[PDB]
Amino acid sequence: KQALLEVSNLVREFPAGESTIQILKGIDLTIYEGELVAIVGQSGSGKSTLMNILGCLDRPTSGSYKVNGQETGKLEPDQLAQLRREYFGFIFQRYHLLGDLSAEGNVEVPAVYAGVTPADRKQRATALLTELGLGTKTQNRPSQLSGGQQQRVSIARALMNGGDVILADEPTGALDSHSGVEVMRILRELNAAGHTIILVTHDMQVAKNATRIIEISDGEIISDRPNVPDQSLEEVKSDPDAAPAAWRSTLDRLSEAFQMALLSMNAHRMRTFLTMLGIIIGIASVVTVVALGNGSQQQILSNISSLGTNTITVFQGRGFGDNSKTANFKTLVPADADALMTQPYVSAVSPMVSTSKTMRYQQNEANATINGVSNDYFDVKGLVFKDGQTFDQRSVRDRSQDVVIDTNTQKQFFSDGTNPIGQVVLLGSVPARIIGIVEPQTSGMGSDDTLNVYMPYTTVMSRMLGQAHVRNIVVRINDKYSTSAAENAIVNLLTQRHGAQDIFTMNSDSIRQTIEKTTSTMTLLVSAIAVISLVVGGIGVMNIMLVSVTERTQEIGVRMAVGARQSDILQQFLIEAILVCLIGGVLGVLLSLGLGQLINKFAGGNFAVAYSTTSIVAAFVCSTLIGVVFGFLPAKNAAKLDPVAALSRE
Amino acid sequence: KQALLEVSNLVREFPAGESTIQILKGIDLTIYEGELVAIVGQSGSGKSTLMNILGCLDRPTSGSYKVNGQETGKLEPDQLAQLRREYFGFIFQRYHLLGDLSAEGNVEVPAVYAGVTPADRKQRATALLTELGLGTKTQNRPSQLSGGQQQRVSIARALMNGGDVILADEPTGALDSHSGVEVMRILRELNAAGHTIILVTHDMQVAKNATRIIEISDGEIISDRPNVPDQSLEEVKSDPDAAPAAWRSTLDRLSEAFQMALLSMNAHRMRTFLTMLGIIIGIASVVTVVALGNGSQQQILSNISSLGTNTITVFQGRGFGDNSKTANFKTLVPADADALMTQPYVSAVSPMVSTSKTMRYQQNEANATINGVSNDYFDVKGLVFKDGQTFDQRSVRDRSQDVVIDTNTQKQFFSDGTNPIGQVVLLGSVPARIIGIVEPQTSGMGSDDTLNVYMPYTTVMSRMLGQAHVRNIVVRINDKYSTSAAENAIVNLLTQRHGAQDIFTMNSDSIRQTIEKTTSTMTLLVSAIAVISLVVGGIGVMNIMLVSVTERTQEIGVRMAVGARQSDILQQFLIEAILVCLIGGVLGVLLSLGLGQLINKFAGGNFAVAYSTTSIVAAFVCSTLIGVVFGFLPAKNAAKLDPVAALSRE
Repeated sequence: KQALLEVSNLVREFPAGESTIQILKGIDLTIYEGELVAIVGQSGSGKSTLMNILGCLDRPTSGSYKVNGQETGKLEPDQLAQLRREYFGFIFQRYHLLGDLSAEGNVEVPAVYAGVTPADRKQRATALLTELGLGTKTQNRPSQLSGGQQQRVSIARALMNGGDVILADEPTGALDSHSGVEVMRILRELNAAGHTIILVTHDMQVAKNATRIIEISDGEIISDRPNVPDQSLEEVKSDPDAAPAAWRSTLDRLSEAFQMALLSMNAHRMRTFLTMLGIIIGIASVVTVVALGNGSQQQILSNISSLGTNTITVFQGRGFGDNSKTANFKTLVPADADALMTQPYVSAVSPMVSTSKTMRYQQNEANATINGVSNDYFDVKGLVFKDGQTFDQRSVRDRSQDVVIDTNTQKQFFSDGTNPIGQVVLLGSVPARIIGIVEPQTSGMGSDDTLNVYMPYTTVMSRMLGQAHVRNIVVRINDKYSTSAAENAIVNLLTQRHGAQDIFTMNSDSIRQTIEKTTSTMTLLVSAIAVISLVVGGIGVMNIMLVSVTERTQEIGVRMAVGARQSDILQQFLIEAILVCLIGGVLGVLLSLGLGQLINKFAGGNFAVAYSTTSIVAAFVCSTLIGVVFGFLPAKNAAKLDPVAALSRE
Repeated sequence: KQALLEVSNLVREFPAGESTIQILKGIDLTIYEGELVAIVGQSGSGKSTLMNILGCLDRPTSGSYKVNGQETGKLEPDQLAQLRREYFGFIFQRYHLLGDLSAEGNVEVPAVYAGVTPADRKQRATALLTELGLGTKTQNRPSQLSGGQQQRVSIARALMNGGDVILADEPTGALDSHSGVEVMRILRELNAAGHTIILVTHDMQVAKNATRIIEISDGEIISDRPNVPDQSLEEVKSDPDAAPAAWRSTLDRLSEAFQMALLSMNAHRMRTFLTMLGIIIGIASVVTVVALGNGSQQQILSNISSLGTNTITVFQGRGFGDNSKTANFKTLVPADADALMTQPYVSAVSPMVSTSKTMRYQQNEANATINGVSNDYFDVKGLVFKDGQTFDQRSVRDRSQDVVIDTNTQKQFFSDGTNPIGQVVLLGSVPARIIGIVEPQTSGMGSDDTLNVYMPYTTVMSRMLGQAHVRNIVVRINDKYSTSAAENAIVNLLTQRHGAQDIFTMNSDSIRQTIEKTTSTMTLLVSAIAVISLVVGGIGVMNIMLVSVTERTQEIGVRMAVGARQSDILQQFLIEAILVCLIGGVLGVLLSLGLGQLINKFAGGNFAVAYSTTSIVAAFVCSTLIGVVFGFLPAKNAAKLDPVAALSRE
């Protein structure tokens, strides 16, 4: 028949100085189930390398080691991990425990990396910890336990997956005489229950506890020989301790990884909040700058929407410097607008003049801008009437005091819901009857904020201003038929009619396009100086995750020796980085929101901030990608660690 | 007389569960110089607490401990540090060494904090390491040494400041039988030389190496008693080992802190380059943005530097057409300039007209801008003549073909060094003789470009263009009067002289002023989106330093135990952060430079980058301040650690 542990011709060469050295010189050994073995030797003998190979933490590399008939010489890390989970459990001199978890958690870890019900492993965990006398200390964390207590914890952990072969590296080397007697007694009782126990030690008095003492020096076994410890008379073995034993599952273990990362974040908070804080600052700056640019383009377009579509406007210079030069040198007259009206390219034309007067309705008064306009004006500027009607050509000609108001004026005087149409307000000293209401241009506030009122320009000029000239003339170019050449033919036409070239011309579509270009581009470059430099300046996640790997290299080694797959470590650290970046992106979004509603307070009427709902989705996605990226290299470096070198590193 | 170590009724309490517990009950001890003492007890007895107090790492809270007649009960941390450096040296179970330093360095550390010459301490370090058999291993790092070898290193370290009282925790607890005999024999040999040695242990077989065995349980000494070890005959001495005992020094401690921070940086490289890298990106982005803005303001001012200082320009005209229906409406005539000349506010006036023609000198062809101007023109635009003279009022009147050239045209045709004055080139079909050379408006060597040439405006209008009108008229404002009132009187004046308001005017000083305002504030905002978001988003230095304090807590404890002052730890980590920020702030400056010389290629004439030499100084200063700010909190957290808790944390 075949023994459990079958060692044939193990040669382990570790290279040193462009040459190889044999730490194991061709050892043959056979250990059957249930046997109590102490491998004893001095430092450099090869005892601990031999144990590493026995524990499937290392390969022969020349020879054969068969665990229950399975050769490990060619096996790959996850296969050796399988053998660890099924057959082996470990105990170390300094009794490595996870400072984050508790006793029950440390005990659970091996069950976690195997397939286990989270309820069931709580049952076995608390059960084993109770058998070993820690029942009251179940919830204690390693910093809260003594040396002996921690070593008993790691015993329970080794027994979680059944402890078929328990490998103890100098288990009493760290702790005192009493807890040493207890650890040794617990092991001997476990062997009495049938556990194969192999303890490696440099102390002969320690090796006395075994029934079989193998002695190793300079990579060869010099002695192996039966032994009966004398304390078997001391301990009659009264109180019995017997405790022997790609679709689907990656969901389950990935969930486990989520709680591993989550509780590890909860353990270390301050560092989570700082690394996360960089990303909060980053996403906040990104969304703040992008949304500020979007809202400022939107604002300055709706603020300049006072022009309209396909509208060429015609101005004058000053012509002042005296009040005689007013009636002299102001040459733009409504006759010019009438002339423009008969042109083939003009769909609509209006003159315009304005004055500020006190608008009174009943007891309420206010200050309003009164705009003398043609009845065509609402067509050219593109205003749509909420309720009423415009004037007529008849009413423009007859100097009607019919008046049109905008939504803001309705809000001012008629807040009662009383229909303003038909109501007679007074503008200055001139009464007016409201024939219509207009919904204005702007999206948000803007600069208006101002009460607009429209009367026929004839009535404003004659009844109010007392002037023969027009402030400016707006035209809607029909068909968009040579929209630029219309402006040119307009200046040619009025320059003929005037004595000289008296008139400035302003193209609305070109002004809008220029504003959109400049705002869009500068929002792009400023937002790049935010995004690229900041979020890319959030590499610190990578750095802190690298230092988190170097920190936990022992934790990683213990995880692997307890049966962690490389995939399991990688998923743990990727899920940690991903989760930190995701949550810190959510807080970056919220900081950007509240910060933006703060920036709406500031005096800029040109500055507004508009949050694109597809820049928020892009924010979450990009933050999570920062997690998956930086973010990656440490999560892979951890899973690629050598569990031997990882376990012994300090 | 009084013995070295005098303990009288020391009671050491710790709070447990909202109540106090006595770990040390009233203990009396007297240890004279030269005694070999083993304090032996089990875990919880109070033995290691008693040692901590003996080592001046902790205070009794009840009672007295006098080191050579000096009560430590009320002493402050730097005072206890003094006593450590003067009297004590330490040895720990796991033989704590600094993985960064070598054997010689670890041995030096106590001498380092004791104010010793690096030459002298190198001698004593190598001497002690040779005495203990490490002479060949002198340069090895702890990772390169065996357990016994490392413990021998820490022995030499304890002997550095003289090892009057050597306090050993379990010295053999980590290491095997042979190296145990070696370490323990070395101790007995040191006591033979007169070293007071106190070794605390949980193992009686270890305690028997001492001549005096004190035994302690539940905070009291149950036994104290002489002992003669049997190994005194087994150890015969063939090699007696006897090695017993203003403005200045703060600069020394800063030098040491600089050296060790530097070597620690050299130890961990990837961490350093990543931590820096954020600040390299940050400083690069700030200096790039500010220098881009300064250079773009520099260009957009030099692009509008085609105007003068205190220079009002007068334009007109848009549409094409006939000689009748267009040229009749061109009202700018040199007569307008003559009228302006007699005004009190006008220092100089020139009209201006331009045409592009092919300039030929000998075999060279080129294309030049030909500017009809008044002889006053160089006065108003502020051009200075490199060599020759301007025209005369007679030559302007007489349609002279005398011509003035700028530096660029000289560079083109006369690159032979041939004096251009007197030479006859031809402009188009019109020959001209050069009477003068002008140094242009350029700020920088990329602004100027095109070849300017100036003839009297009369000659250009009549001989070339065939037009009666002037493209525009430039006016320099005398008295340095109000340029706005100048515009007002100019527009009134030419508006009266013309039929109507025919003329547009540009104020040069106001345009320049506006460009400077908007560019400056704009770049301040964008550079704030760099700095505020980036360098402040470079908190990660603080985080890495903070976890670097965590990882080094044992290193910090050992340093304090060898005599480190809190100030010394503070200087170490604060100087580390400072150097991390400064180095890489310089690399951020260099990255910004190279990026700027990249942007000088790929960018147009509006984008240029000009690096202010007072923005680089500000870069170094600000980076170092980021060090002194963010690095501080960790550097303080390290210096405030309890050496007891720091040593036993893991």
